[PDB]
Amino acid sequence: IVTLTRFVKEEGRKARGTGEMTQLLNSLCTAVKAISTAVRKAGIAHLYGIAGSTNVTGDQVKKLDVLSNDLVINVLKSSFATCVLVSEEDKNAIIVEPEKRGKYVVCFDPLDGSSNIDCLVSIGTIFGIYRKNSTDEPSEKDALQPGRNLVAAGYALYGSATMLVLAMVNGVNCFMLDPAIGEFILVDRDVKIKKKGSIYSINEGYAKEFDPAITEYIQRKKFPPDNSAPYGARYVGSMVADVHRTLVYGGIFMYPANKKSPKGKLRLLYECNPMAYVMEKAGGLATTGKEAVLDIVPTDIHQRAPIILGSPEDVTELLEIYQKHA
Amino acid sequence: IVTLTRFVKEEGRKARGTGEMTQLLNSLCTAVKAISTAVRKAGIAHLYGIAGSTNVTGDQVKKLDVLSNDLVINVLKSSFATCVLVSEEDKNAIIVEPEKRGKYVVCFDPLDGSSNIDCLVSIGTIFGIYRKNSTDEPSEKDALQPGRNLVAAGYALYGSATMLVLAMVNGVNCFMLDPAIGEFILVDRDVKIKKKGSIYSINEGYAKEFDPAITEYIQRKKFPPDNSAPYGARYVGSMVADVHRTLVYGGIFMYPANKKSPKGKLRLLYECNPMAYVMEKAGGLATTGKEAVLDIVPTDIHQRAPIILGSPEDVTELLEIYQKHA
Amino acid sequence: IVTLTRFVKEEGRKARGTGEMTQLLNSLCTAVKAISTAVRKAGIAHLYGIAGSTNVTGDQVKKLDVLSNDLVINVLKSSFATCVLVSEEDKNAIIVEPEKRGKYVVCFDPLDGSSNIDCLVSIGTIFGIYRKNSTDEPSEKDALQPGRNLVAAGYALYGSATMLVLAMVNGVNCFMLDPAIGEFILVDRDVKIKKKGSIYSINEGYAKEFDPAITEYIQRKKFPPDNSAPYGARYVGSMVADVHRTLVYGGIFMYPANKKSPKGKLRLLYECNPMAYVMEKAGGLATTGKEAVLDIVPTDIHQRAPIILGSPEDVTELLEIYQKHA
Amino acid sequence: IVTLTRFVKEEGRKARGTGEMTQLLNSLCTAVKAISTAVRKAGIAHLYGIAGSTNVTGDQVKKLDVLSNDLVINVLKSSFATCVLVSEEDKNAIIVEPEKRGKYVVCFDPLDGSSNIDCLVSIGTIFGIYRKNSTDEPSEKDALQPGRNLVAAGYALYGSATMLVLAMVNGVNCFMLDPAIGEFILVDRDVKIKKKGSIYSINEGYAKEFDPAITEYIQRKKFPPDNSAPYGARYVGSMVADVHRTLVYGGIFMYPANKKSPKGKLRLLYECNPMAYVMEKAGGLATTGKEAVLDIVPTDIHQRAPIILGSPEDVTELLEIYQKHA
Ligand SMILES: Nc1ncnc2c1ncn2[C@@H]1O[C@H](COP(=O)(O)O)[C@@H](O)[C@H]1O
Ligand SMILES: Nc1ncnc2c1ncn2[C@@H]1O[C@H](COP(=O)(O)O)[C@@H](O)[C@H]1O
Ligand SMILES: Nc1ncnc2c1ncn2[C@@H]1O[C@H](COP(=O)(O)O)[C@@H](O)[C@H]1O
Ligand SMILES: Nc1ncnc2c1ncn2[C@@H]1O[C@H](COP(=O)(O)O)[C@@H](O)[C@H]1O
Ligand SMILES: O=P(O)(O)OC[C@H]1O[C@](O)(CO)[C@@H](O)[C@@H]1O
Ligand SMILES: O=P(O)(O)OC[C@H]1O[C@](O)(CO)[C@@H](O)[C@@H]1O
Ligand SMILES: O=P(O)(O)OC[C@H]1O[C@](O)(CO)[C@@H](O)[C@@H]1O
Ligand SMILES: O=P(O)(O)OC[C@H]1O[C@](O)(CO)[C@@H](O)[C@@H]1O
Ligand SMILES: [Mg+2]
Ligand SMILES: [Mg+2]
Ligand SMILES: [Mg+2]
Ligand SMILES: [Mg+2]
Ligand SMILES: [Mg+2]
Ligand SMILES: [Mg+2]
Ligand SMILES: [Mg+2]
Ligand SMILES: [Mg+2]
Ligand SMILES: [Mg+2]
Ligand SMILES: [Mg+2]
Ligand SMILES: [Mg+2]
Ligand SMILES: [Mg+2]
Repeated sequence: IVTLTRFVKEEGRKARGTGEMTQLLNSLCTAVKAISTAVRKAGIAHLYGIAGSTNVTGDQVKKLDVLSNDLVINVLKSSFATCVLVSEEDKNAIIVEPEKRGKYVVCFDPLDGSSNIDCLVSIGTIFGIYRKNSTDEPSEKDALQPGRNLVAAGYALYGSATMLVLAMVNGVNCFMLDPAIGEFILVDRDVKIKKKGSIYSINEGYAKEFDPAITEYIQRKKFPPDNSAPYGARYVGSMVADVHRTLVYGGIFMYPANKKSPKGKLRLLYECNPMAYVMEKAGGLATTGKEAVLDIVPTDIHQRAPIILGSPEDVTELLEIYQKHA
Repeated sequence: IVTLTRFVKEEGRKARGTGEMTQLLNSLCTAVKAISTAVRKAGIAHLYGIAGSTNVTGDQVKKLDVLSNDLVINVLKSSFATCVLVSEEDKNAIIVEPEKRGKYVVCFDPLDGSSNIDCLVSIGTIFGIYRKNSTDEPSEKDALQPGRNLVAAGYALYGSATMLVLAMVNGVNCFMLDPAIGEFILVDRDVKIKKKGSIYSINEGYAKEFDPAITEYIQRKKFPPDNSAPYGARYVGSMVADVHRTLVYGGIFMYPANKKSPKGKLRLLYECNPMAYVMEKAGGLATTGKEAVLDIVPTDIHQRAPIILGSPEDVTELLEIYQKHA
Repeated sequence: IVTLTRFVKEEGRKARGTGEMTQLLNSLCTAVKAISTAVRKAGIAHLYGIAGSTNVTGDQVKKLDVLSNDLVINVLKSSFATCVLVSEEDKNAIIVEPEKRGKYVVCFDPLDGSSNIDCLVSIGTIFGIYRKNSTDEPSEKDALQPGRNLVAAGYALYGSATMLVLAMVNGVNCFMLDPAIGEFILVDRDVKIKKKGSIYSINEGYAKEFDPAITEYIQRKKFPPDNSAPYGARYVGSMVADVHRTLVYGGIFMYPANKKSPKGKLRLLYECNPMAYVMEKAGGLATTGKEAVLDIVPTDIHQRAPIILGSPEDVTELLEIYQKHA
Repeated sequence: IVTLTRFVKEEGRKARGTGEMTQLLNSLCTAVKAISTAVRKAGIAHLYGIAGSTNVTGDQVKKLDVLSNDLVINVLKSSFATCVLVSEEDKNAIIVEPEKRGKYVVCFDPLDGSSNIDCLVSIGTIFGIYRKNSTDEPSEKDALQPGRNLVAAGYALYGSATMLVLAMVNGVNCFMLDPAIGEFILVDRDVKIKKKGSIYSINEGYAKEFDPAITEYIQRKKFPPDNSAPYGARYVGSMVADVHRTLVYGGIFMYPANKKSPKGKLRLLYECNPMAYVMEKAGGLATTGKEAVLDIVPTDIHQRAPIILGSPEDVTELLEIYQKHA
């Protein structure tokens, strides 16, 4: 019955919004559809395999990384709502030219999941939207804000279906793409994560490098102290994919710092922050183990951060272990 | 350039085949396309949520389980090539009626991945094809054969793309579905798995129940004895999904027996056997830890079995640990 | 390169428009896509065959007539831009409720071509947009304006491809629907009709009822006075279809009054007016034979009118014959 | 419920056929789907506009003409059922190479409707299938047979929907393409044309060149002798399109010889013959005005012929006028 487009427009009314934010969200979706479609046939269009350059964070980049980076920059440019872009794949910040310039700042991972592209596992797109407070000209700085300033955030999952997850001050709603008429249809409204769950998601290959808090916690998941049944384990290897299962199943997801990565591996602007926002707006929690992720003031558009999120009873348990070892 | 249909037909020539096996493979694909399509929009068509009955193996069944079971039975019936069907969801064997009866025996998991349906993670279809040796009437027995008698086997993956993996005596080929013209297009011909890999896939929540061989092996993956870097870890929760990554990445996949499941959890006819066939035809190995899976003579259409597969240097390593503890 | 959505938005800028007119045009397209899709498979979804009621103009109505009437009313309602609707299929005017009310008046033939639905010949949608001048409450009257007040007009053709033809004060542009990503892509910008053409389109079965001007004109088409080759003849039976060929080929289209239909058969609000607007904005002409169609002040939302349009040298020729017989 | 593929296979059984004819029909459909898809987006893929060469019959050829010619030759080649091809666009006959050679002879208009390509009006594909009687090597001669030897014939219509019309000795059935799963679904089984109808289809621009029989007949359509209401008139300009409306509506279609075209304009092998077969198998009639079309022995693969077909009471009426003037 309800399309995204109806929903967003109506929300926009309720908010009295002028319309900038709404064209912006519509430009984005269209971008997502464009990607879903490329993605569902990459091999036939021979989009697997690398393009060439490595990237600021040392990521080998491949043709899909680029193709989807471009659609997006380009669709945001032409939205006429954004003055500053931030891309996984882009070394410095993109300052939109004046004629198309607006007052929104959008950070994004055009394609998360690089590992799983070739083996056809779920992939996605991550984005965050901040509003330019400042009055100086639109420099890079304007994209250095703590997540708590996010006005909107979400991700697209290209899993067994394509889905858009969007979250704003009100709450979280899930829309699915009808491949048939090319429109997103709302399927879940105002979702909330379970208070406690059954699954722990973490890459255990790093067992060697984990700190003693994570180590203990994992142990506690596998040998419950109280005899309850033990937690099940899932790690896909795509954040968007693991985070999503966690939103709708409950449980907890983990990419904490390690001996060799004091700040963990995920990127704070365009990975960590959006997900923690979503998680919190759904009734989730999202910490580094020492601080809430949204409260970190960024000093590099490309910086990394530890991320632990999901059901709040589950997250809490780890935080207490963390303090214990303090 | 090359469609499935061209390929199969040509193979059929090279084989001098009469044509039964080829209509059979074509009936199947069509079934897969039918499913992919339902699947990419289940939520819009409201196919998430359960149907009602539990199943012989105690599986909660849900609407997609059924919808895809039916398309398939029905498309195989009408292939005119099969005399005996075996379904995850079907209590006893389906004996095809004479008028449509043929000489092939097909076992199948219409939908593997039940956990991940609601969270939109990759799902698939598994199948095996045996040829009826016997001359008695077509009873259930005829589907009790060791995998080594498989004439064809494979799976469909509904991941970020839909893909058909088919394997016959010659070798393994991968085809992808062009959503646009509704035909499968061959993308990889005569694939082979790497001899040794970087990833171990297993549900570690069972850490408590593993035997001492698996335990040691996991330990050896996380703390290499020789200082090489440690293996990475992936478990999606969909066999088809994990097995596929393993075929194209190398590495190893594991659902071994545990303290509470002496024979492991995966089903030998319609899960274990096809995958081990594929794996071996690709240059893989597939054991219970004590015997090759294909060599087990089945005595129940619905029986379970331990399954360890993937790169042969990787599989070997575990077998030696297994013998060690012998 | 350019989507509809980019185009319209940009036009809207150039026009300084507040945004109402632009959400309105976007709501409409979406409606068109919805229809194209139903239409390309009506038979499979069993949309051929009648619904039940006859209609104000005595039209037998059938399931597609309804299905597309509804999508449209509903998508216009929710546009939040329109206060008064006019439907082929609707007896009296639809007054939008206040909460969704806007300042646009849209008349429309949800589905033109009824004859050719069952035989799968081209069908289309016609629409006109007027802006409410008045300050009284939004009654029906507000949709009684001469075409010259149209702020926008066009049609969708579901021919061998789906196409959107839109025309505003600037000129005419053609967009095509990419079935694949579900977006309209501009293919022809700022089109203009040829000054004189080779084709006459008219239903000659009415030969008996034509007046002496049309009769003479047809004769002159078949036996040129100057020996030039004779004009070719096309009548599909779908106005949208015939009018479109005429825009891009040149020539002339005819549904003039007859002995038994003093005012011809096509409906002025939602058929005649949009087409004449398009035609004129493309450099065409559009007369009853006695007056320009756009200049007629309507007194019934459902009234009929003669319509002759196309290349201006061609139209002129008939007008002179018309005056001759004056 | 029923797909083409089920239908054809079953028919094939009833016929005891070996299977050649059935792979052949399946190869063809696939070709049709390929075309429908190109066609529904030609403009976006920029397939409008000419390729270059003129053709044996003096036809300006354009990119779609070629693209669809190729898919088809190629898909028939690889069917392994055909030894001799005949193309609108091909100067001499295509003799299939031995390795792929079979025993069927297929004549075809890869794309009928050239006029209406640019204006997006309905277009189609026409084909005829003959079986090679002869024992000499497969030369061109083998495609010179009277239509009565056709074992199968039909056309694809890319109208507001794509449809396959197939006719064999049994009768005629209509299938529609589900754009969504890419399979043809049977919608009308064993169709029959009305005995008498309301519509005459002919290009009246040739009024000057018609003979006295056609002239009188048209006159009789416009001024009934008995006062019945007069017939309506439709000519789209695409044979496939006009012929189809005639099959399902009744009436009559006309491209008779004229003063300047003693043998009319349509091509006997790949246009005239298939349509007359269909028409007759549906309970239709199909004459030149002097002889049945199917009974003409062809002497040039590219020859032309007059064609008059449709409801038998309607066709008869003209034949009597023809004899009258004898
Ligand atoms: N479509 C919308 N959905 C939710 N909030 C909106 C929308 N449009 C405007 N707003 C609210 O109004 C603010 C400014 O939007 P804008 O009017 O484009 O500047 C945003 O930060 C939103 O919180
Ligand atoms: N399309 C095909 N692809 C591969 N092998 C085939 C094919 N058709 C027939 N064969 C071989 O011939 C055997 C019998 O097939 P059939 O002729 O249908 O009984 C199969 O076990 C295949 O090994
Ligand atoms: N997207 C647009 N395209 C063309 N003209 C527009 C557009 N938006 C606004 N306008 C012009 O501004 C007028 C009022 O539009 P609105 O601002 O919605 O009331 C219309 O009559 C148009 O002529
Ligand atoms: N699928 C089919 N549908 C209708 N007739 C068929 C079919 N297959 C075979 N036949 C009949 O058998 C003849 C030879 O076909 P084949 O067995 O391929 O040589 C044809 O002329 C048909 O009349
Ligand atoms: O393989 P690793 O080191 O566990 O990291 C995987 C992570 O990296 C990412 O590809 C982002 O770079 C995520 O999608 C995923 O969660
Ligand atoms: O959650 P578990 O117990 O690890 O089992 C998951 C397995 O079960 C299955 O759903 C098959 O029943 C597989 O797809 C998957 O590998
Ligand atoms: O069959 P007639 O009387 O010529 O009218 C056909 C016309 O009627 C319509 O269906 C509109 O009612 C047009 O699409 C078409 O041009
Ligand atoms: O424009 P004409 O001379 O009437 O011929 C149109 C005919 O030519 C064709 O394009 C075939 O060449 C047919 O589709 C159509 O019926
Ligand atoms: Mg990267
Ligand atoms: Mg990325
Ligand atoms: Mg990423
Ligand atoms: Mg189950
Ligand atoms: Mg299953
Ligand atoms: Mg399973
Ligand atoms: Mg009507
Ligand atoms: Mg209508
Ligand atoms: Mg109409
Ligand atoms: Mg030609
Ligand atoms: Mg042609
Ligand atoms: Mg033709």
